[PDB]
Amino acid sequence: MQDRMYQRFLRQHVDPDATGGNDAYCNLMMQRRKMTSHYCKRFNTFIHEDIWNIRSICSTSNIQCKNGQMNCHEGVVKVTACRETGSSRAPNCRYRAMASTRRVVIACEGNPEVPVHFDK
Repeated sequence: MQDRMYQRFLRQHVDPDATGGNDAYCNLMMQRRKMTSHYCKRFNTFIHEDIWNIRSICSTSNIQCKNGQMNCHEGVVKVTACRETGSSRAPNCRYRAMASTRRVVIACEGNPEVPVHFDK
């Protein structure tokens, strides 16, 4: 289940291919990665880095998670932040994109340590 969570993370948060994001990117991606299937997910972040580029953050120095756990790691990546427009209803969900290179923090579990949870 360490792994199955890792898969869930990849699905929900990783698109290496996409460069940056516009509004139509989100609309498409949120639907494709199965986050509008029933209800529109308020807010989601997509990381635009290669999968291995990311897993490498699990080998940067540890820091303390929001929840007090010590398995969090920080790094600087390109992302698209998808936030729900409000003028969206379900399941015809609609989003406003926000591209930026920014700091992120991810929990890493398992052996080897793989990313399983987005903290910030």
